[PDB]
Amino acid sequence: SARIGEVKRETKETNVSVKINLDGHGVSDSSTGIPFLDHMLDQLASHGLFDVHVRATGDTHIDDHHTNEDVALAIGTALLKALGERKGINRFGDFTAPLDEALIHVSLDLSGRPYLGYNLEIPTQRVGTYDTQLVEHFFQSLVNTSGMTLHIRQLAGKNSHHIIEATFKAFARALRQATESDPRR
Amino acid sequence: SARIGEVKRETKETNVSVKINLDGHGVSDSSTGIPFLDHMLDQLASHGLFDVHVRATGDTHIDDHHTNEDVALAIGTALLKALGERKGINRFGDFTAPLDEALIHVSLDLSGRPYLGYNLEIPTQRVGTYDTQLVEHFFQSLVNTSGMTLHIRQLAGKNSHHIIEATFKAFARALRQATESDPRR
Amino acid sequence: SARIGEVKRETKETNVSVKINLDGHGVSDSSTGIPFLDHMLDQLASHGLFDVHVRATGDTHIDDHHTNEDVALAIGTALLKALGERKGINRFGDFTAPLDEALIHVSLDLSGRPYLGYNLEIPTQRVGTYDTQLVEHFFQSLVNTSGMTLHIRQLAGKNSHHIIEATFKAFARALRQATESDPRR
Amino acid sequence: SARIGEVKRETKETNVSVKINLDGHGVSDSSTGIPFLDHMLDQLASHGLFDVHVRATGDTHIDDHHTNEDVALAIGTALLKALGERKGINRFGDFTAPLDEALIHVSLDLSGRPYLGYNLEIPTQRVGTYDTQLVEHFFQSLVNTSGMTLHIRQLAGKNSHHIIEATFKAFARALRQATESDPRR
Amino acid sequence: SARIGEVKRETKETNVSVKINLDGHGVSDSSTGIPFLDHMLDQLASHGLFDVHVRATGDTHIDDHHTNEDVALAIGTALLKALGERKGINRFGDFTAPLDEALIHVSLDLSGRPYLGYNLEIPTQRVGTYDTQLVEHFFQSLVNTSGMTLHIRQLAGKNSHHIIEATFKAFARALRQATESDPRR
Amino acid sequence: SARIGEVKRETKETNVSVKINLDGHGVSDSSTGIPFLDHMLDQLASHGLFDVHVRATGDTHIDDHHTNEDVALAIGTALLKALGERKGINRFGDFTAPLDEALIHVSLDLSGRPYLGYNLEIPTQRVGTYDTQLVEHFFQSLVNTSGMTLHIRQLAGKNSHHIIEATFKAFARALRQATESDPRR
Ligand SMILES: [Mn+2]
Ligand SMILES: [Mn+2]
Ligand SMILES: [Mn+2]
Ligand SMILES: [Mn+2]
Ligand SMILES: [Mn+2]
Ligand SMILES: [Mn+2]
Ligand SMILES: [Mn+2]
Ligand SMILES: [Mn+2]
Ligand SMILES: [Mn+2]
Ligand SMILES: [Mn+2]
Ligand SMILES: [Mn+2]
Ligand SMILES: [Mn+2]
Ligand SMILES: [Mn+2]
Ligand code: NA
Ligand code: NA
Ligand code: NA
Ligand code: NA
Ligand code: NA
Ligand code: NA
Repeated sequence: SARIGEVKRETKETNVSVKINLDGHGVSDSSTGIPFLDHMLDQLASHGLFDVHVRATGDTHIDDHHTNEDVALAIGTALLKALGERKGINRFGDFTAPLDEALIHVSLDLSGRPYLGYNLEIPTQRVGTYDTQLVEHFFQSLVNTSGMTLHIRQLAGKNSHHIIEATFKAFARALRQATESDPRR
Repeated sequence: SARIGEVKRETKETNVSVKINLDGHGVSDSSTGIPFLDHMLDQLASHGLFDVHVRATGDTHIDDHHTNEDVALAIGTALLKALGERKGINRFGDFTAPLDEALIHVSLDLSGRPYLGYNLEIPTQRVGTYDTQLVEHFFQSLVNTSGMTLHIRQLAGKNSHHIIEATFKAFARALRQATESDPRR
Repeated sequence: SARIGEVKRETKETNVSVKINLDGHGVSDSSTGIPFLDHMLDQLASHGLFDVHVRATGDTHIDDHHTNEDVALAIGTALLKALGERKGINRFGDFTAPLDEALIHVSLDLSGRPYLGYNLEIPTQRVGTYDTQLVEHFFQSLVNTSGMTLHIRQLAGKNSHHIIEATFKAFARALRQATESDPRR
Repeated sequence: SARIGEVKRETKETNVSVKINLDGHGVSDSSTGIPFLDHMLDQLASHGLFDVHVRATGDTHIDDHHTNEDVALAIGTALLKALGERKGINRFGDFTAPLDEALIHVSLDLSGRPYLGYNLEIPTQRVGTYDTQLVEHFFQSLVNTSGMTLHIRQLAGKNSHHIIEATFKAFARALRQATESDPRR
Repeated sequence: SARIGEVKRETKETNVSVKINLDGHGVSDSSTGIPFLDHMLDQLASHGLFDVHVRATGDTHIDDHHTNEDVALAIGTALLKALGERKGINRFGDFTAPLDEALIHVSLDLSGRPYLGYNLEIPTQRVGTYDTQLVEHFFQSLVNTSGMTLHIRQLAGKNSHHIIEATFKAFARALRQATESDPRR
Repeated sequence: SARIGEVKRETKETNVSVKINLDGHGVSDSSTGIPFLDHMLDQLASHGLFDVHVRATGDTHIDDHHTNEDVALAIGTALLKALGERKGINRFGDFTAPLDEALIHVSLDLSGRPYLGYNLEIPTQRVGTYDTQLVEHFFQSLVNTSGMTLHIRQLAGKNSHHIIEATFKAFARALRQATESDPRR
């Protein structure tokens, strides 16, 4: 039976609905009001073979910060719920993905202890309309509600969109690994 | 009886109305034409337990500078009027507020001698559409019309929205302390 | 009615029982198998006016690490439970406590978002038999389950016991402030 | 019943009489033969809400050193006497006070163990006729007879009169906090 | 017989009309499609007492560059035409203007030989939607068609809007002096 | 006819009377209890062609600080009063004055927004009995009550009396310029 986590979260600032299938086929269906984040969430589905359904509405006239954070928090919680008792899984994931000149190493453990190690150096302040400080906030928030240990290490990269997208490819692949069944467990 | 200060400031550039209640319940009612400043004025009301009413429009087609300044000047005057003869109050306020990784120490004295000490280092140029140079200008202008001695010291912080918002939290709580009754005066 | 949180948690490594009263009288009843940690828990009770009850049976023949961690995790959860809906509280706490030459500033927010900022430099590796690396882990683990934003800043200090104990005094006092009723809320 | 400490002390060099009320109304009555010190003692009364009565005569034809020291020693003893058994008090005090561009953080504990941490950098040698080295000596001597743990930290300042006066404001306010009743003890 | 210069110039990128009266009363009537430039041209009128009429229709969907340049070229030519044979004028101008923290020294000679000396350091990339690289280009183009020797020296300044606007105030006042009659010539 | 501003102000520390005529003939009538300040106020009258009447008494046995500050505050208020609506004036003033080896550039704007930029480096602590820190405090306090934008820049100088006196000559001549009628307004 497919492992599915669903979360509805309403704050003063944002309304968020998430549904994630750990055992999906890469179905991407994300609409957050933040086009660059939607693009990254599509990468998450396609490279992780998760089914990702996200809806958010919020106060983007202020900036994208509150929406970014609330989506990430909800996603972490959805992952936690989908994982259930975590029986018979690999638990650890490790992958290095390129995107042209960018190269990003992600290592993670579905440990129940939140930690983010992050060293990206994104050389521009905006990719499209997306504030590049929000990348770290997205992963930190996801970590805090999922309880995962996550290390994100930039090995190479110059183009901001390549650095971020390569990070999502590596994260998706590492998370696929961690959530898959270990054949000897 | 509640201490309420009301100010109309009209310049070539901006039309401003402010009403502040020092003895409020955190009623937030601010519309400046600058969404991020509206968000910070909400934080002022919420964290300081002030009632804050602001209406402004101006030449935002140029940039946010003139409106940001005229709003700040009028708030400073409003505070001055609300304080009246300052009988029986703490006068001094001192608070350090975190917001995640950010940590800001604000110390103030309702002295009648304007001074701004400010050392924030905001690492991005825009939060949403808000020019981060305007944060210092907001506090300088407020100080100049209120006659407040104000020091703002950045102890930690990386996210620009966090640093600015922690500053308003700390300022609001320090100002609440300073405007409150001293039980021995 | 007093705000009391109780946690019983057993792992492969440790068997822990914690009960904390936020509205206590400083009743101290901590026995962890780690004498220096018991001394610090006593400081928490006495300086915070919490009633603190801790029992732990752990694998200290290996080292104190698993016991220290499991105690801290359970305390964080106990605090979370005791706080309930967090209605009407100060929420923020800020205190700087000396102990002779040592001086430690603690600032915290009962935010629901875990974060530890810690900069202690403890110049010796052992205080009695207690590994001084475990101080940071204690606070990190406590933050992670309580969901608090916590900043610990060393302003002065040379004696390791003084540095660590001053940190617990300042923490206890900042947490007492945060958990107390705000008379205007 | 008001907590009052009285000291008479005669040395080869000076004759000093001190009376301090911890529970006063800011009555300032200091005549030491050192006008700048009188001015600082007035600040201590007004900002601390102590009643301060001081008389000293001595060998100021030599310099102000012996008088300054003997006044400080007597005040320390007077505080210790007034404190009595220290039942039910806050014991710790912490305050940061501005005076224009100056900003001074004082932290203290009524511990019974004397310690002075002092880092003021006063950039002129005389304020009026008062030797600026005597500021440190005043606080050191006070600490030695009171048994106080006292930390004085300069955060900002350029004007010598401002730096010293802000220190006395912050000290008076921290000391008031420490000597006041803790409502839960 | 006011000295009036008029230029109508159309390129494949822009269509521009400028009319300047050296002997004006500050009448400001500038619409370029670049709101910040219009604000600066208003400053030129107000502080210089020129009558300034500008209209431009340009390709601002690309960026403000071609419009900014073509407006500046046309203003330079209009000044040249207005000056005519330059009989009896001061010819040199020199003014230092503050705007809050900003302080800008402008020195010019209506010499017939184009030169721009410019050392502004504008610390942000955008003021509103206005690219701050365009300030130097405005003055360079103006110099090139007018044939003036112009030095712009930043003595102080932190806020980009203040730096640029002070530059325009100082330029306008220096140009007013240079274009005015020398009573002895 | 003549623009005259009068201010009487008494505090616990000082008693001050100021009368200034902006349209004077350099009548000098200053007695502050601080002989070097008297001499500088004489320079203000003679170089500015202001009529300057000042009387002050106060606690100079403590030091000259309170007197210096209260005189400057009163002067600033008196200038503000005398200026009235500020109709038809130059508003800006700019002058560089030598005194032997000293050279001081003063630039100011009668703007309504207080700002002091000050970089004097006065190499001795006392000129006669006058504490050289008081020069800066004089100008800061004057700016604060007058609402002027004032920049004081040391270009050269070694002798402390010369540096200070040149500053007052330049300030006086700049203020004369700013307060004089613009013949085209
Ligand atoms: Mn956030
Ligand atoms: Mn892409
Ligand atoms: Mn401005
Ligand atoms: Mn926010
Ligand atoms: Mn282990
Ligand atoms: Mn561990
Ligand atoms: Mn101990
Ligand atoms: Mn001695
Ligand atoms: Mn004083
Ligand atoms: Mn082009
Ligand atoms: Mn070009
Ligand atoms: Mn402007
Ligand atoms: Mn002062
Ligand atoms: Na398996
Ligand atoms: Na009161
Ligand atoms: Na409450
Ligand atoms: Na008590
Ligand atoms: Na002429
Ligand atoms: Na005029």
